[PDB]
Amino acid sequence: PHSHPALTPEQKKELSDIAHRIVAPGKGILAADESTGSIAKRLQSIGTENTEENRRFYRQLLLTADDRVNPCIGGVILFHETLYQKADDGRPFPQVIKSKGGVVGIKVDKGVVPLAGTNGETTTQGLDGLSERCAQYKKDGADFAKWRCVLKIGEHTPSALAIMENANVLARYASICQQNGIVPIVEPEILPDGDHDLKRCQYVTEKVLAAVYKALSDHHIYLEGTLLMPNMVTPGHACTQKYSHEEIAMATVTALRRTVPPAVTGVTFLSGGQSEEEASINLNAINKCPLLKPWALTFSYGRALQASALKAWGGKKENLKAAQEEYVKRALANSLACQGKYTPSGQAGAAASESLFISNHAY
Amino acid sequence: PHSHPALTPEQKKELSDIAHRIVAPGKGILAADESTGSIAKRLQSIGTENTEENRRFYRQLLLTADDRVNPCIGGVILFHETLYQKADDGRPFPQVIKSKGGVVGIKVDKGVVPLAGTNGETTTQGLDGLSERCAQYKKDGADFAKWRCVLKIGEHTPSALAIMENANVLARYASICQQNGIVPIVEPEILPDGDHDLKRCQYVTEKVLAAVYKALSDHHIYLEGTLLMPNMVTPGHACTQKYSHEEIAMATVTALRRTVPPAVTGVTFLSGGQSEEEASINLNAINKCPLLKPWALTFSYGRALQASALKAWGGKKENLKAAQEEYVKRALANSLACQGKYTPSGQAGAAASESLFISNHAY
Amino acid sequence: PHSHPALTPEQKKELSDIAHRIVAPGKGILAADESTGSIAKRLQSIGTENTEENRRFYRQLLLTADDRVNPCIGGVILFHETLYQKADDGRPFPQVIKSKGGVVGIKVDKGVVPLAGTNGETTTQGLDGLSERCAQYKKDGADFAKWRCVLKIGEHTPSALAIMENANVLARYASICQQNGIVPIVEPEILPDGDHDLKRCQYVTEKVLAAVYKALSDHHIYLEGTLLMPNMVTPGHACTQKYSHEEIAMATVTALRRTVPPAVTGVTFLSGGQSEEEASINLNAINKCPLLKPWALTFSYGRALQASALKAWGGKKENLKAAQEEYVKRALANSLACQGKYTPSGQAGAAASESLFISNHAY
Amino acid sequence: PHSHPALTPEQKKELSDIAHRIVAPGKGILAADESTGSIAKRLQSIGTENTEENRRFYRQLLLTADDRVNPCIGGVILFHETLYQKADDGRPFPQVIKSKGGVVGIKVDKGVVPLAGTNGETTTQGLDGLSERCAQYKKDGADFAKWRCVLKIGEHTPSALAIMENANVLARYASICQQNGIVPIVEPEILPDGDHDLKRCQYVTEKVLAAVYKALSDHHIYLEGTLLMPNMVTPGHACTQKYSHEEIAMATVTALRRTVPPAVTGVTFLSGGQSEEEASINLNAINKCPLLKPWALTFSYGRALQASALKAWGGKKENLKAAQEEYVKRALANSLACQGKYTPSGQAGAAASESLFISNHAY
Repeated sequence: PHSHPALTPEQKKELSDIAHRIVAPGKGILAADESTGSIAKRLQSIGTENTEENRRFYRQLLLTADDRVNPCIGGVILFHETLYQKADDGRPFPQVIKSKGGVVGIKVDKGVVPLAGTNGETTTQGLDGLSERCAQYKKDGADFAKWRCVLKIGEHTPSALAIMENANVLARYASICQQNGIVPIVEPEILPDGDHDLKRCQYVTEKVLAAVYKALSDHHIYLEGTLLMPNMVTPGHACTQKYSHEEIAMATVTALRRTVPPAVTGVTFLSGGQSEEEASINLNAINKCPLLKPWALTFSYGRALQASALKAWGGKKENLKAAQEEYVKRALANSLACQGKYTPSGQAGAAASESLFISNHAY
Repeated sequence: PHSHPALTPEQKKELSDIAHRIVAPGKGILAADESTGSIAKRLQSIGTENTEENRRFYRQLLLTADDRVNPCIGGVILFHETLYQKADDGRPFPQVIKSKGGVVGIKVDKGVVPLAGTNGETTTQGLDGLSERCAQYKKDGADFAKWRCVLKIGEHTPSALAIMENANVLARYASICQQNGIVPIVEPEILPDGDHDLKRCQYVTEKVLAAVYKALSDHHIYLEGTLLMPNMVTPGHACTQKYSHEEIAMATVTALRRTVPPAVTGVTFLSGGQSEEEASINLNAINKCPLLKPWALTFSYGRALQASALKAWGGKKENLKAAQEEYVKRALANSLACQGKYTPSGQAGAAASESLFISNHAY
Repeated sequence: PHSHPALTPEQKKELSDIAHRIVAPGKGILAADESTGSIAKRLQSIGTENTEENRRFYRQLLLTADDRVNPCIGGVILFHETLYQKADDGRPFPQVIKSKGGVVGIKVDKGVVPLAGTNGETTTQGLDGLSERCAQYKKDGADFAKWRCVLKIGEHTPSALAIMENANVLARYASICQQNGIVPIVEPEILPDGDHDLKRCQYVTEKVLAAVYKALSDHHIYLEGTLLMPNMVTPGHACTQKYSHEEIAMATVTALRRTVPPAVTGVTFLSGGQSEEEASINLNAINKCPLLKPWALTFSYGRALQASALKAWGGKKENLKAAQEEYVKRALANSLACQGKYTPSGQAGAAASESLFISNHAY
Repeated sequence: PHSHPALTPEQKKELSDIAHRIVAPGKGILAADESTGSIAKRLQSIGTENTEENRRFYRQLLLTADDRVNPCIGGVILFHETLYQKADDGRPFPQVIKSKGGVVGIKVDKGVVPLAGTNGETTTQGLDGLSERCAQYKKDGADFAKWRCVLKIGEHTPSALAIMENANVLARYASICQQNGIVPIVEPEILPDGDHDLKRCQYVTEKVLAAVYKALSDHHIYLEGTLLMPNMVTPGHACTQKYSHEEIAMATVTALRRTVPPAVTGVTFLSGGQSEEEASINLNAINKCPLLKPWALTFSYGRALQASALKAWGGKKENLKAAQEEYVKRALANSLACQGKYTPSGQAGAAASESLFISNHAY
């Protein structure tokens, strides 16, 4: 085939630099791009009514954590509303994040849509006018974006259709981002829903990723200016087989080594419905795996970095300092974790708390 | 692989019925879906200021044009603006069309966007919210839609990526439409620009169509509930070679016979920068080809059906009866053409166009 | 892309002529190309011992049937061995065949082989050295070839790998055949084994045949100069639900008209384990189905045209006449069948030999 | 997808072993797979009789070299002939190779063949009976095999077909090799022929490889049990611009990082028609490239290890001492190069490269 410089060296320079800053040694990502709706249940959980102000404040709470979080957070995925919201001190959220050493992020997908003829599978939308938006968001403070595609494992899923479609949508999305100076975090989120073993998930993960990487190659994407955001190869949420953090870690590292080429600046795993602690133990075990990992393996957590903070906050602004603490210890815990220097109080922190399924009540 | 009913028999029926109604023996499609910009330039030529009114009036002139066009026009491709405009008699445009026998359609795509890393190649956007749009358009009288894709022929074009991205994006649109009871008109538009000969165009057309259909198959698209709207295989507008009308017909039909499956209800050719007569005679010649054509080959002309009526209405309302008549004529001419019974034979005679390329001045 | 002619007008021409000769109105194909191991099975099934003479004679049994058979046999598929054998009169077998008005055929594949990582799926070999073998064959009076790919239905079959793999080998074999002046018969054989319903067999067929033509397109195969040899869309052999010939017919033609383009000269069906009568009644019904079929829908029968010939022969060289008459009857029956004018001398009447399963059914 | 185990843990482990030890620290591969044809030309260049004994001797010359070479060579690719040839002591070469710590290889493809409808493109055969050959070869000591696929660079080549075709064939042989305990070496040989520049050769390389790893993936190939034998990214042999060895290295490393996943044991580069010294120098700088290389980067040279050694043989059975030193010289030189420990030597001399040209010597 014939080359056609999609990006000039000048453009390629910036993309790679921005990519690195986010995943620099120890650094991670706080995914707080919860849409006004997905955050509604979060706010309701503690009794706080989903109001413009309540939202702004909670976003600020995490964002105003004292300087201890600085060496912990490399980037923060923001939501459109949040991006234009300001902190009490007059300074707008992106500027706040700026001063704290982190790269600002923004979500660009418009949600999921069903695929006719499939077993309830989906694809994601958000391309129409994405270039126009990227151009604006960039000028308004963001440098990296996030687009989420979902895939279900099951009896007949994922199908070749779901795989090939999403891979292609992510490529389109990626192509647009890089044209507007924005590092695209690609998110092939294979949901851990079902009673599938570790291998089954590993198989699917190796497959979905192998498709994604061929898609980006077709659409001429600058790999060193991207970041993968996959789910860890963990057993299906209803599996009756006991697995150790070393196994999920090994299976996750193998799958990535088999599909993600070394030119990918870094893999930012997300919490597969995992608890704050577990997420950290696993991330740590991943970084301790003897297998040569050519890329930065860090985090991009929403709940794992918020759960206790949102809880402590509990609407009571008096709790502000307490809530910010639960967040910072989590940030520190994970920053250590993404280096294999995290000690979960003696090598086994979160142990299996009454495994409802494996036990005997799942027979 | 395993089945998953994208469309129930009830839905399958409605789709094929609306499709055959449009391409009924003799009937054709009127394309009056010019964007406010495309119609603007058109109105400039006759000396008419581009306002919502003059557009509404122009669209009206064609719509309420005698009852003689009734057996000629099976459907009209409308524009968003026009779908909500009323005729002087306080009657909605989609209502005049239905009463006069035609099926109302609409343009849905939101235009073309550049694909990075290609030589000026493109793709088409419009998938965001297509379902919500098709559900409303459905409730408003429309029953079919149009999505145009552009594919330029050149040194290294069309490329694997442009052919694949466009093929796939068309297939997505068809899925959504059909889900909402709309019959999709697949439009893989290969531009007749360049000095490329006839055969080159016949090569790329087979290649484009072959891709397009595999994409429809993959997405579980009900072929019987669709229509193709390709250009006639013709030499580029800079070819210095003289081609007979019998040749255009043969290249076109051979290409379609080789790619389009029999189940495709009908092929509605577009004008392709051709004059009103030339379009009529080429459509006719195509229908007279000795080869077996398992689908209705008809017209879907915009310019080749409005050129004479348009210039015959330089804003002056008095030119009503006169202007509307040129339309009736072209409608009747093409109705004979889409049956192979159009008396105007030969090639030109006392008809011709800029022979500058097919002459010494192009050497 | 650049139009690179794979064949000249001369070569295109020859293949088209040959293909049309085989599928001419009323004419079908006698598949008499069993391997020494396949024919050996059939011999002991009637108490005959496998031998070159017994094979030669038996092949001669069919090949010399009275002249009422001439108008029925458009082509005969031979095995490598028989292509080189002579008749009792001294005339080489290809000569006798050519004297009755048929085109000579030769199987050119070297059997199926396993695809690793699949669920007992296969692919086919025989590609190595094709050009040289085909050339020899073409010279030795063989104008067309056959290549069998065996696909199969199960809860996870046929898988993408199997589908695109078998499809790609077909396009390769075809490419080589036409390059040497031999019209290739694409045999995408979906096994009738299993208890899948008609809906399942039809859904599969559409996906398979879709992949096959996209592939044939990629490899630059001249469709007009190729014949398809698919299985009739019927339910699985273990399927406990009985279907009417109209349904089998409907599903057969529907799937076909949805995937096979009109440019394909013919579709020579194979009777997957059907009795002599069934094969005829179904082929007859398929030819009476109201839907528009732009290609010849004939037969390419093996046991449907040999069950009684073998049975009546019984080894006795004296029973030859009864045996030839049996063959002639089925041929004449199918010559009509492929014209939808067959004499239903069935209604549950055709030699009851064996049914299904494996328990106590050696060979 | 659906996980159907292609290899057992035992097989996977064994393949990983065989592979890891071929590219072990400081080790490389000797290409002694010269078909009777290729080797014949090399012999004529020095004026020799192309006799089985001469071919046997010339190779015994390289195989029974002094132990200094033992640490440099991890494997030797042999032609079918040599695998069954014995050294003077009455011991087959496969054993003489195993004794010195090296692993014996074997060429299994039957050569290239043209692809109808392309611009001089080809594909490779050798799949028929490959499992049988692999099984036997595994019995004769051969632990790894080799399959060559040639890709050409031109105005419109390679084409999608060429890429997809070869990538799919390499993946076929890989699945079979691994199916018989043989570590396959996928050799995607992109020809150095042409005038294309460095950037162009790199673009193409990434594209080809990406397709090759997608194919391998679809085919369930166990990557860890395979090697990669590509050419170094270099400008066409007729290119006017001269590039620094750093540039060869840079484009080579960047290209491979972009398309070869970490899981691939190693890359064994080809001489590509370079001088013995240039091959060493280039390979040296490829290993000294500041970018992270998660895979062994060694050699798999033929003439770059045999050129001077062959010239220092002539045709008399005593120059053995001379010929051997040259082989050992080159093998030691490259052993250092594949670690970044190669002191770039000088020239100022005639050296020993290729055959005769317009340049005379006396007569």
